[PDB]
Amino acid sequence: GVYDYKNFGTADSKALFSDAMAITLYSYHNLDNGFAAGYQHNGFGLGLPATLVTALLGGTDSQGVIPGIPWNPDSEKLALDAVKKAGWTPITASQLGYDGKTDARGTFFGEKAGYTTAQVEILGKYDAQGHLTEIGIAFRGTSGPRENLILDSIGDVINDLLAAFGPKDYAKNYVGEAFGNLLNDVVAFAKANGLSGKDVLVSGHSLGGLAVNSMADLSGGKWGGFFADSNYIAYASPTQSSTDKVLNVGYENDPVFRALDGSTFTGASVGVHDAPKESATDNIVSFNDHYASTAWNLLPFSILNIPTWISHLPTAYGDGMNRIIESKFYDLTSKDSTIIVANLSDPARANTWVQDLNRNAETHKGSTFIIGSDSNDLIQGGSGNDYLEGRAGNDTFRDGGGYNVILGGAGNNTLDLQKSVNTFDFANDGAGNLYVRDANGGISITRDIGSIVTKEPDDVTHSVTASGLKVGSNVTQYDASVKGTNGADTLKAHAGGDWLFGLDGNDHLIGGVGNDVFVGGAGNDLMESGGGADTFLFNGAFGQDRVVGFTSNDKLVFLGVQGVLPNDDFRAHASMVGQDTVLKFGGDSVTLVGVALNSLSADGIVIA
Amino acid sequence: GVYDYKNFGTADSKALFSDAMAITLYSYHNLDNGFAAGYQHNGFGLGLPATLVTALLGGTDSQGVIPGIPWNPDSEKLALDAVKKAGWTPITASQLGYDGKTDARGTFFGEKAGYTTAQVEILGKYDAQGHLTEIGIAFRGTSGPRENLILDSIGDVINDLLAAFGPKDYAKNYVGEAFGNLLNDVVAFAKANGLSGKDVLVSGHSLGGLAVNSMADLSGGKWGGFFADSNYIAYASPTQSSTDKVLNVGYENDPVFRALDGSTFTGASVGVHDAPKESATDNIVSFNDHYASTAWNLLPFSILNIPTWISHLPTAYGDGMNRIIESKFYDLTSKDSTIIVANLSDPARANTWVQDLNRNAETHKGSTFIIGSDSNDLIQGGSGNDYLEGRAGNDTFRDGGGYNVILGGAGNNTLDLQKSVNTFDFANDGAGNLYVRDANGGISITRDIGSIVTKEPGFLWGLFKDDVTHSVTASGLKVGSNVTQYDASVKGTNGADTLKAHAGGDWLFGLDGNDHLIGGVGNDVFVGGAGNDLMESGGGADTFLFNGAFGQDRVVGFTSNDKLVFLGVQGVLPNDDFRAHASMVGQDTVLKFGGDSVTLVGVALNSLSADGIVIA
Ligand SMILES: O=[N+]([O-])c1ccc(O)cc1
Ligand SMILES: O=[N+]([O-])c1ccc(O)cc1
Ligand SMILES: [Ca+2]
Ligand SMILES: [Ca+2]
Ligand SMILES: [Ca+2]
Ligand SMILES: [Ca+2]
Ligand SMILES: [Ca+2]
Ligand SMILES: [Ca+2]
Ligand SMILES: [Ca+2]
Ligand SMILES: [Ca+2]
Ligand SMILES: [Ca+2]
Ligand SMILES: [Ca+2]
Ligand SMILES: [Ca+2]
Ligand SMILES: [Ca+2]
Ligand SMILES: [Ca+2]
Ligand SMILES: [Ca+2]
Ligand SMILES: [Ca+2]
Ligand SMILES: [Ca+2]
Ligand SMILES: [Ca+2]
Ligand SMILES: [Ca+2]
Ligand SMILES: [Ca+2]
Ligand SMILES: [Ca+2]
Ligand SMILES: [Ca+2]
Ligand SMILES: [Ca+2]
Repeated sequence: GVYDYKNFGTADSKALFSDAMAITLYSYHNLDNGFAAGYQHNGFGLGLPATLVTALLGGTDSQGVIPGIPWNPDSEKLALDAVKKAGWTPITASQLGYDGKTDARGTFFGEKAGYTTAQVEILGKYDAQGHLTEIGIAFRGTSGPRENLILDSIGDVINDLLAAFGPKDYAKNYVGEAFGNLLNDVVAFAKANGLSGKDVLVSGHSLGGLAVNSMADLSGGKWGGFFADSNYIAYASPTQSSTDKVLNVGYENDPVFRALDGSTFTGASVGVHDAPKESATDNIVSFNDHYASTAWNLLPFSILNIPTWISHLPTAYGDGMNRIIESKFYDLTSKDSTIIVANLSDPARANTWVQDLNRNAETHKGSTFIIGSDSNDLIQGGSGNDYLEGRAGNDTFRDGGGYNVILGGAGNNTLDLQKSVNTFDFANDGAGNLYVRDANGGISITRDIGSIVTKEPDDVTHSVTASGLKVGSNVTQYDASVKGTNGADTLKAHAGGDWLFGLDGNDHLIGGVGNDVFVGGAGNDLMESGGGADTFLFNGAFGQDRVVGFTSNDKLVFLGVQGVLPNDDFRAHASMVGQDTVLKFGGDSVTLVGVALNSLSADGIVIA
Repeated sequence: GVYDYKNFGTADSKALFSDAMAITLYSYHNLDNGFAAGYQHNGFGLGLPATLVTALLGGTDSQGVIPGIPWNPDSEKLALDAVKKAGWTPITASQLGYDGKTDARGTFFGEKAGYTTAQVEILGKYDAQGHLTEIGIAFRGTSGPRENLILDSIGDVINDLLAAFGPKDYAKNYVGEAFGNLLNDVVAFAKANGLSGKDVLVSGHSLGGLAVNSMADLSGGKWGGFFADSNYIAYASPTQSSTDKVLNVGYENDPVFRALDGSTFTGASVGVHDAPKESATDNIVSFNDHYASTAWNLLPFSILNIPTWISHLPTAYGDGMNRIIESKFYDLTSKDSTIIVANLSDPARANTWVQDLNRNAETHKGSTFIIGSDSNDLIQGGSGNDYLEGRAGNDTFRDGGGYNVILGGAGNNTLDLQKSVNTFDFANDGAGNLYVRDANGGISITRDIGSIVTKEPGFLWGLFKDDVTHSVTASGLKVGSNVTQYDASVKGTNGADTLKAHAGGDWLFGLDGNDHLIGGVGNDVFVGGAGNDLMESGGGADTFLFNGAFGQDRVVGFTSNDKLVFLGVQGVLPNDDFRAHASMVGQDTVLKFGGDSVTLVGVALNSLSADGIVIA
C-alpha cells in the first residue's frame, strides 16, 4: 500500500495514517474550511473571487479566516468533535505538569524567542477503562489561532524563510528550539502511563510537516532518545529528515511539498521539484481545477505563484487521501504509485475529465490509479494500464487502451468506448465482471457499469445484460464462454475457442485447439492449453495456479495483483522451481509446467 | 516641480499630470474601489481580513472586484463620470472607423494572439463648440473587466513575465503587437480633426505604464512618427523606455515601480530596486500602514511578497499624488525630491507618526517634504530640513531639528516641541508667521499653528515631566497667566520702511515693499520679506532669513560669524549647497534662487563657508 510504514502491516500502516491525518487536521482548527467550501461551490476560474470571499467570511455552512460571524458554523468545535471521533483528546498543560503557554483551546505555543508563533497539539487515545494507550503530537503549519492570525503567520513565515536561508540546521533544530521543554514533559507523562516511544504518533502539515522531520532528526540524541522509535508521518513538508524515520506524504503538484532537498534550497525550489525521494510518496496528483486548467498552467509552476497553493489545502489532503485509504485498489499501491485523486470543484466536475495530465512533474511510470469522488465524475484512463474507481454517483469512464480495471461503484455508471462495438470483444462471467477486449488485445475488467457507449457511423448506448449488450431488443453477443460455479468445476472449451470462467474453488479448465481465454478465478486452478494461441488472466487474490501446455504464442496477463512495483516486468516475479517457471505476486503464483524461464519474453507476459 | 514635463513649465505640467492620472484611473474602472475603502476603514493589520472582504465584495459605499452585488454603488459609472468631469469622453470604434474589438464600455482590446487581454481607452477632450482639442491614450495595467477578471489577469501576467524573461525588447514591442492597427486609426482621426502628436497624452499604470514606455520607444519609427512628440506619463511602470519622452512616476516603496532596468531583470528585480533613474521620480514614499509597520517589514521587501503590493494601488496613486499637486510646497520640489505622502488607514492615522523612515530605499538626500491628509494627522519631521504640510484636520507636528517650514493648514493645529520652552526662542512678524528657533539655531517658520506643546520639569524636582500647551497669541505664548515673550522686534508695513535695531539685537520684519533694515551691534535676525531690501549688519553675529519670492536684496557688513538661511526658496535641487547658487559680480558675491537674489556687498566667494550659508 502507498502508505506502508516501517514493518507495520498494510492494515496497521493505514490505521496510523488515518490518525496522523486526523490530528494534522485538528491542528489547523478548520482555518481552511471556508476556502475548501468556497472552492467546492465556485471553483478557481471565474468564481475564484467568490471562493476567496468564502475563504475569509465562510458562509451558512463554513467558517473562513474571520471569527465571530453568527451565520457561520462553529468549525473549531467541529474540528474538536472530529479529532475525538477519531479517538483523540487534548492532553492539558496540567496533566503534563507543563509551565509554558497554552491558549483557551489547549494549544501549546513555542517556548523561545523566534519560535513563539509555533503551535503544537498534544493528544491522548484512551481505552474503554480510560487508560492512556497512545499519544499524538500534531505540529501546526504556517498560520495561528483566528484571533491573531496575521501577526502569528508573519512569525511563521520568518521561520519558513530561515529553513531555506538561515543556519544550515535551522529546520532540523526547529522542534528542539520551539518545544524542547514541552517534549521533556511528554516523556515523563508517557513513562508515568506505562507508554514508550512506539506509542507516540507524530504528525503535521507544511511547516508542521517540517516539524515532524525536525523531531525525527533530533529523536536519537535529544529527550534521552525516548522518541527514537516513534511514528513520524508528515504532510506537505518542504523538508526531509536525514533519518529513515519519516513517511513524507504529499501531492506532487503541491509546490510546498519537497521544495527543499532535504533541507537545502536549490534552483528547483522555486519551480518543479519532483525528483524521487526515498522518504516520500512521489507520484500523488491532486486533480483540482488549477491542475486541470490549460490557462492556469500558461503560468510557471512555482511556490512563488500563489494560486498553485490550491493543491496545498489541508482539507484537500484529508478528503482526497482518505479516499486513497478507502480505495478498493489500495493494496495494489506502493509508496511511489501514480495516483490521481479527483479533487475538482462542483462546476469543474461537470465538464472536466479526471486524467493523468502528468503536468509539472517527472514522467510517470507503471500503472495508474484514478480515484473518483462520491459525486458524478468523468474519469479518463490513459493508453497504458489503469485502475479507475468511480465510487458513489453516476460515473462515466473513458480509457485509451492497455490493461485496466474499471469499478463503477454505486450509481448508474457508463463506459464510453468512443469507437464501434465491432472493434471489441465482450465476455461476462455471470459473477459481476464484464470483460472488454479491444482490437489490440488490451483487456478491461469492469464491475458495476451497466451502460456501454459506442460510436456507430454517432453515439449508441448498450445495456449490459446476462445475454449480451442490448440496444432495446438488439443483441451484441458475448464471446463463447463456459461459466463455472463457486464450487470446484471441470470446464471444457469447444474447438472454436472459449472464455473459461472458474470462479471460486479449485477448478480444472480444459482448453481446446482454439484460442481460449482462461480465468481460473479465486482458488488453485489447473488450466490446460489444448493448443492455439491462448490468454491466461490473473486478477485479485488468484491463488496458486498451474498452467499446462503454455507455448510461444500464449499470453499471461496479470492485472490487479499483489506486489507489482511501478514498472515491474515478469523477471522481477519469475524463478525456476524444478522444470517449471513460477511467477509470484504476493502470496499468489502461477506455475508454467515444463517451461524454461529463458523461453519467456515480456511481449508474452503482461504485468499491470 | 516634481512632475515638470518637457518645457510645459510648472503650472502646465501639473495640469498635464492631472489629466494623465484621470485617464489612468478610468482605465481600471474603479476595480480597486472596494480595496481602497476597506483599507481606509480597517487598515492592514488586525483589520486585513476585513480589508480583503471589502476588496472582493465592496460595501454600501464601495464596489469590490465582484460585479452585480445589489447593495454596491455603481463604481464603473462613477469612474465614467470622474473621467468626464476631467474633460474626457471615450472615442467610439465608429468615430475611429476601427474594425477590432471593443466591449460595452467602449474599451479597446488587444489585437494579436498573446495580447487579447490588453486593454486601452481612447478618449477625447472637446471645446465649447464641440471640436476635438486633445486625445488621451490610457493603457490598462494587469486586470480586466469584472466580467472576466481572472482569465484576463492571467493573460496579463503572462505578458508581465515575458517583459522580464522573454524575447529581448518584448516590453518595447508590446504596444506594436497589441494596438498597432488601433493606433493607425487614431493617427487618421487626429489628422482629420486637425490634431498632431503634441495634442496626444499617453498614460496608464503598472503594465499600462510599461505600455506608455513601449509606445514612446516605438513612436519614432511606427505610425509614421506621428506620436514622436506626444505626451508620455507612466505610473508604476516596471520598465523605462530608451527615449527621453517618458515621465516615470511612482512610489519608491511600490515593488512594481522600476522592477526592471529599463527592461532588464537583475538581482535587484526581486528585492529593493531603488537606483536613481533619469526618467523616474525616485524618492516618493507612500506612507501607508504596511510602510509604517515594524511587523510587516520583518519580511523582505520584494515584488514576490504580495502585502508589499498595497503601495501599488491606483487609488493611493490618485489620492496621494493629487495632494502633492495641490501642495503649497509643490513648486519647491523637483523630480527627485524626497516626498512623504500620508497614506494611513483611519485606525493607523490615530496613533502612527508620518515620517521619513527611509525604509527599503537608498539614503534620502536634501530637504524632505511631508504631505498630510485632509484628516487629523501626526506628522514627524526629521533632524535635517523639513517642509510639513498638515492640510485640513487638526494636525500635530513634531520635528527633529534643522530648518523647516510647517504649515498647519485649516483646523486646530499643534506643534509639539517635546522639550522645555526655555530651550527655544519665538518670534512673530504679525503677518501670520511664528518663528521657532531651537538651541542649535535651527529655525522653523510656522503658519496656522495656534498651539505649542512643551515638556517641562515637573514633580519631584524634575523626576516627573509636565506637558504644557501654550496658545500662540499677539503678546507671546500663553498658558493661563504665564506669558512666554517673543524675542525683541521691529515690524514694518507692506509699504517701504526703514527699521532700526536696538543695540541688544532685534528681529527686523520688513514685510512687503523695498525696505531699509539697519542692524545694530547686537545679534539681529533680518527678514527683508517680499520686495528688494537693503539690510546692514551693524556688527554682532547676525542672521538673514530668506523665504518664498524674497526679491533682489542687498546685504552690507556680512562677516565670518554671520549667516544666511534660504528656506522655502526656488530652485533648490536635492542637496544643493551655496556653490551651486553663487558667483562673483564685480566686488560682490551674488546668490541666485529662481528670479530672487541676495548680493553680499563686498564679500569674496572664497571667504564663504557652508557653515554660514544654509540652503534648504
Ligand atoms: O491553512 N491554511 O493554509 C489556510 C487556511 C485558510 C486560508 O484562507 C488560507 C490558508
Ligand atoms: O488593481 N489592482 O491591483 C487591484 C485592485 C483591486 C483589487 O481588489 C485587487 C487588485
Ligand atoms: Ca503559527
Ligand atoms: Ca519515493
Ligand atoms: Ca512525481
Ligand atoms: Ca463518483
Ligand atoms: Ca488504460
Ligand atoms: Ca459510481
Ligand atoms: Ca469454480
Ligand atoms: Ca477457481
Ligand atoms: Ca487453447
Ligand atoms: Ca499456444
Ligand atoms: Ca486461481
Ligand atoms: Ca487585461
Ligand atoms: Ca530620477
Ligand atoms: Ca529612492
Ligand atoms: Ca527638521
Ligand atoms: Ca491633516
Ligand atoms: Ca490642519
Ligand atoms: Ca515693508
Ligand atoms: Ca547686528
Ligand atoms: Ca521687504
Ligand atoms: Ca526681500
Ligand atoms: Ca558679523
